[PDB]
Amino acid sequence: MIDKSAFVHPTAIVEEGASIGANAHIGPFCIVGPHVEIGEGTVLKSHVVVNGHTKIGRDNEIYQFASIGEVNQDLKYAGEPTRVEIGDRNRIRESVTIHRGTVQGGGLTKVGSDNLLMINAHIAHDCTVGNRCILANNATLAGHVSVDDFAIIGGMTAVHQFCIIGAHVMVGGCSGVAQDVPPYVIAQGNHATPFGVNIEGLKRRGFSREAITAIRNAYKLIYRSGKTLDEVKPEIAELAETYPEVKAFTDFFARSTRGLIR
Amino acid sequence: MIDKSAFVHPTAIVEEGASIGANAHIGPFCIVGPHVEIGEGTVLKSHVVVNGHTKIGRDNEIYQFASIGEVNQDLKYAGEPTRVEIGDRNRIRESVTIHRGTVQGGGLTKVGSDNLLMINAHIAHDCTVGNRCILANNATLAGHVSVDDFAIIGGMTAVHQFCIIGAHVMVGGCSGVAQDVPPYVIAQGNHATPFGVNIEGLKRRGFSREAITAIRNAYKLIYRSGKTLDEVKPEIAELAETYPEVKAFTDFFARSTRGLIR
Amino acid sequence: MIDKSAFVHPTAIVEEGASIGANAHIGPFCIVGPHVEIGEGTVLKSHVVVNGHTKIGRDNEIYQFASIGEVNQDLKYAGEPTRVEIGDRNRIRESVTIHRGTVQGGGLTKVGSDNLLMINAHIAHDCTVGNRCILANNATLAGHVSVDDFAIIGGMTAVHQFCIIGAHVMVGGCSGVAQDVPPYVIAQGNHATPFGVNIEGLKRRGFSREAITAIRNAYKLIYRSGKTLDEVKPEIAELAETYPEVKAFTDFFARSTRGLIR
Repeated sequence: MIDKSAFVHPTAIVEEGASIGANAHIGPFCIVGPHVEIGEGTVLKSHVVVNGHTKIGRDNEIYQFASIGEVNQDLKYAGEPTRVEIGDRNRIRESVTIHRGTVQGGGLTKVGSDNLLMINAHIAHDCTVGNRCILANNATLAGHVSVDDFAIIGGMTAVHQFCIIGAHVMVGGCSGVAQDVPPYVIAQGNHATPFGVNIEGLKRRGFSREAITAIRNAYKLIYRSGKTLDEVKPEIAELAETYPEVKAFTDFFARSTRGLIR
Repeated sequence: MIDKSAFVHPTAIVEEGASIGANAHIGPFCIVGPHVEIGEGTVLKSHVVVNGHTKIGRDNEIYQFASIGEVNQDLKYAGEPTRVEIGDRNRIRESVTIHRGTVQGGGLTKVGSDNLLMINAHIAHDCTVGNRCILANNATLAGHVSVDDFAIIGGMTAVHQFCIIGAHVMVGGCSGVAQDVPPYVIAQGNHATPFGVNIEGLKRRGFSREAITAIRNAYKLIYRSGKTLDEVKPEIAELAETYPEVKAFTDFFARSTRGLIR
Repeated sequence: MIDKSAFVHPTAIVEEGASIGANAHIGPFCIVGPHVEIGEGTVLKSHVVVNGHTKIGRDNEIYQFASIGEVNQDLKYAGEPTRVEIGDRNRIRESVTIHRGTVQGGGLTKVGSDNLLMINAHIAHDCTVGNRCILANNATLAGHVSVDDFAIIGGMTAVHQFCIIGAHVMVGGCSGVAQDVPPYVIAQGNHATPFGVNIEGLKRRGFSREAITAIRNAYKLIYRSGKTLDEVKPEIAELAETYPEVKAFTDFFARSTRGLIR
């Protein structure tokens, strides 16, 4: 159904079943599918396409030429009624693409809130994206990719399917990411390599000097110890008992699959 | 002319002379030129632009924001009535671009069948593309480029004008291709380099173990012999007399211009 | 106001206050804001978006899916009425983006004349672009970037905010530019490096053999002398007294901030 308070540009095409929230705004030449759900105060500038089984939050801003809920580029996919969930307060820039999941992958492509998806940024089937993230121009995510909170991805950067990107992480741009990227680190180059701890961000974010240091130590333990993960894991765990920020490493390790970057 | 069985969204703009096949489908806000020819069962999702002297097959699927038959970015080009031919069963993704040829280059940009042109993939004036190919996200082809059957091109990969890309070849992605790429090989890096034989594909494709080996030998002959091409050519030719898959090398060599990758 | 001689496609949406020049051409499904000013003989193919406080010259050609005057991706920006000025005779290709400036940056994004902005090329808030330039496919400019006359930028090339790009310069493509790029040079690679003097262009442009040589010497002085800039500056200045083409180095140095490439 559609809100009396909602604005629908005469030129737009809303399909029957499409549910549109109050005070939302649908600009010219947009197309909204019958299974779409657009939250309050959300805006579709114009020439936007929203289809599939898509759920979109409130106060989102979506620019022209974006294509959301679209069918994916998987060859196995065949019209199965997969989904897309998008949080609130996102800013989705021109030409951005967000594809519906695969039953195989789990049928769901998810995007959190308060994120910034720059131009031509691409989100593949079955990804998962947190909050307060930033994906720069042309950044491209492969299928099954997971990006965590506060993560920032350099433009023209490619993330390889199944990879995980830690919270507070910083990815160069003009980079290629093939293994998992642990929290708080900065990565770089074609085949990213760790450059250390994203201090600046931790700073800007409110982290204590102690955590920031605790964090720094963990990194060392990891990349500098010369020990194998299997040997450090515990060391970190311990540390996490005093410094909570560290537990992040742990949880992450528990998800890592492509192993980490080096 | 237009098929009574063909669907034309009221919002679309079909120009007089535009010939549209049976059961084709033209979505909202599309524009089809007067010299366009769209085959049976072909679909234009919406917000699509087809112009120029363009011939499009059947059962093709073309997504929003694609621009086909468009005029090219050559500075010498001046409105000459050049062409574009597209086969059948292709899947042309959002924001893809396919430009009309140059009289100089030969006036024709051609695309085969059953290909997969991912997002923002770009096909320049005068290219030639086979069948069952895949061009990934942001892949960009320069003018006069030739891509052969079963070829696969990594996303964010650039191919340099006049280059040739062998059948069954695999190109990395985040790569730059400046010389010709012989059949069955895998290439990689900014200034691609051979990595060997795309075994996996040959496997998946039905190639015999013998051909696959014959192929493997030819590669060696090429890159490992330490002989100059002029010296190996014959060796290969011979081999091709027993293993037909090999003749591919030959034909290729007969087209190579930028010389090969190393 | 709008010219009786101007063509406005019924489907387009021109806002009240939008001033459109004589003999201009506004294609289907375009949107022109109330503060837009489009010069004589300028063309908007279709599905184009022009908004903000934008001033556009004459005889410009703008292709579908371009987005001009759009609001920028700066997080500090908040709806301040910043501007965009575009010269004449430009050719702005599909999916190009040109964003409005920031009050902070100076509130103005400017583009000269006779330039060629290829597909998906991106111009950030507060940039400055000269004349007769070329930005290739996917080329992306960061904020506060300055590109000078005759400059040419390789596709898939990224320029870092605050950088300056000399006149007659040539940038590789699949490159990353982080420091200023002096006039007449060729740059390349991920983290561009000087390759020498763009002789070919100087040739094609009409430069004398003497200037071309004078130029060549200056380069040497710079990169080969092994002296520090502070020590060469004067040497060059002097030289500029006889060879005017050289003064370019000087002026440039006077703007350089990120220092130069090496």
